Amino acid sequence: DREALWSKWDNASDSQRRLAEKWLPAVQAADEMLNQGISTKTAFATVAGHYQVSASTLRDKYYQVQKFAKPDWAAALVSEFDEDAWQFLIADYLRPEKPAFRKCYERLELAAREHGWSIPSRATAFRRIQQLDEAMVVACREGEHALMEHLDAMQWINGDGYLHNVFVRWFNGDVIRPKTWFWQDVKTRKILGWRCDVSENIDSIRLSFMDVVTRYGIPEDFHITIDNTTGGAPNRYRFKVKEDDPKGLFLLMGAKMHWLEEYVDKHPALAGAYTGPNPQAKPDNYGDRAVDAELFLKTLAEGVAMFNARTGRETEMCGGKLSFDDVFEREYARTIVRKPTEEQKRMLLLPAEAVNVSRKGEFTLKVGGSLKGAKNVYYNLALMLAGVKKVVVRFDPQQLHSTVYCYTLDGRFICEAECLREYRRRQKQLKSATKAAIKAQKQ
Amino acid sequence: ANKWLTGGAPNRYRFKVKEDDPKGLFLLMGAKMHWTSVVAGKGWGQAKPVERAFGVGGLEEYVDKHPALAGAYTGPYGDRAVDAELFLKTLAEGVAMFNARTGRETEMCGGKLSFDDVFEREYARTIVRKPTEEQKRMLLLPAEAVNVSRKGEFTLKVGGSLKGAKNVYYNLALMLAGVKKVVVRFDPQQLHSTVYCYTLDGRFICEAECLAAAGREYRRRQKQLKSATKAAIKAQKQMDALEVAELLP
DNA sequence: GAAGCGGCGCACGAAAAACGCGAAAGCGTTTCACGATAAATGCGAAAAC
Repeated sequence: DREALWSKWDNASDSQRRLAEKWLPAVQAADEMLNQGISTKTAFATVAGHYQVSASTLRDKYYQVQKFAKPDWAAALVSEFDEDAWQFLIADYLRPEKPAFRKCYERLELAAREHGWSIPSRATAFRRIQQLDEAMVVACREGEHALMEHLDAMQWINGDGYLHNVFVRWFNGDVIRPKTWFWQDVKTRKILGWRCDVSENIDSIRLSFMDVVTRYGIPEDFHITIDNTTGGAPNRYRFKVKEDDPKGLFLLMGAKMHWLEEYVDKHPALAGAYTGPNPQAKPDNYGDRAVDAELFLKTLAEGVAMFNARTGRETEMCGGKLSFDDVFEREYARTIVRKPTEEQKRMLLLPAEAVNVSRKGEFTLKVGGSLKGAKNVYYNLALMLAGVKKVVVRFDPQQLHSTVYCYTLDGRFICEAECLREYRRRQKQLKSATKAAIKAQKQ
Repeated sequence: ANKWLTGGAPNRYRFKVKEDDPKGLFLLMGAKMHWTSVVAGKGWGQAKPVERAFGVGGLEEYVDKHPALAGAYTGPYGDRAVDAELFLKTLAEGVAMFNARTGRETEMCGGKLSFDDVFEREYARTIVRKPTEEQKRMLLLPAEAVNVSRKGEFTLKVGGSLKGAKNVYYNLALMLAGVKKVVVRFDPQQLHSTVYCYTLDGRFICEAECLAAAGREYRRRQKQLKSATKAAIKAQKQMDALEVAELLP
């Protein structure tokens, strides 16, 4: 078997291979002289004469390589210690603690002393630690497991969210860190739409999508991706909105569902609000520094515009020359899209949590929050004329004073109905009664 | 053959190629090299044939003058130059046709057979040996040492005479043992698929592969996730249990 | 303002492949003997001219 021999040739150093290379023409030339029947003496004297080599060495090596085939002649020319201590050390390093090697080793020395174990050299120990596995380190921290056709413009869009590090004073006066959801065209990388709000919830996604399909339309083959590899909650309209299934609406749009920090967060105008990744940051300065919602949102819109308009984008489509806007304007004109009807757009208007319907076929929504306070009562004959107890109300905040649309709890449209700080005081009082009691318990 | 006896620029492939010495390699394969038209001590005649048509020149009829390349043929344009793939296909077919051509007037063919016929006949009457993997890999060109990341991947920036691309290669043996730098052996024609990694002192380590769609790729993704979680528990239990049982204090 | 852990480079020593000197055995071609047989030469006698 020439496998072990050739692996020995292979594993040899460059210097060793060079040595074999140097020794090969001398052995081969020698073979020629003997074939001619030249005296061994004259042949070796001649080779040792022309080539600087010991005649005896050449002779000996020739006989050694004689038994080997000629193509392989080159390849021819080329810790006992206590397992308990070793196990103890390995056991120690693999702990999530992951102590320093030299110190863990010293501890091991103490244990070895107590048990009388014969330990190997620190260098040997660590060497063997390297020899263990890439997987073992992960075994200690569970780390690696945490890592592990033609596309038209508008054909495939990706949705992503972003939590801002900038403090903004919102429309309701509260100072918060806004969260914005963005829709991006996968091919051209152009941002097609966005919506910003006080927290992460479906509304910003839904409405940014609405912005995207209203502005650019709905393609005939529509793919949407949100990599997850429901929001709702009370009551910005004083009535709760909403536990639903957005999923159905997306599938209905004819969409197949799949599962700037420099421009916004780092813009000069917000410098008092953005703190930066500062581990130590004084909280005493910031209540005054929080920027206005209008300024933040304007800076955001301009940041998006500048991100899209930025040339020198290194992508296939831009070829290091054009901007996302250029390639989007170019490719969008080569795709076939359809505009959404008024009805479709209205079906996307916001869902209110189920309200009770009386025997008379009327129900109530207590309007408030960002809208003018009022207790709206809606009515229709179809509500009293068939089976219903609870009903989901779909509405446009701007049209609450006139027409809403009632749906059954399972989603079937029934008919439309015509129209015939509050809880924050409790929230604040609760806050004070917390803080005072908390300080009193701390002391 | 003077110009053929000289290696081009070490960066003709963009990334640097290590300089070596071919004569030794030929001699090592068990080949006796000659630089003249005859073999001394043998009555075998000359290397080059007297009939031009029986030699390399005989291919000009099949290649350079083939109808598909006629527009780019200049004889012994920026719009006319033909594609590399078309030229090389025409070349391969020209070689195939040159070899398969019957009526060859040589002793062996006797005015009847083709070069292919007589070669198939005589080759079966000769004693040859197949080359082992080491021999075959040693003829590949050597690239200067490239860095290997913790993930066991390294990069080669393809360019020069080859189509530009930034090739990234990978293997598990690279992350699984001791290595920082590695020498890459390759065939320019096979850079897009398989290369062979050697240690800086010349030891072969392993070979590396160049790294509706999203879903099948997803299948292979998970399929490769589970085996990684599999070899995790395997390498665990052998060096674990009793050790972990002793650690308690 | 201070110190420790990690990583890398230099030296020692020892075992395993090695090198130069031989040397004998394997082995081929040659060796010498020794002896016996023929055959080539020695002598004489008898017949022949």
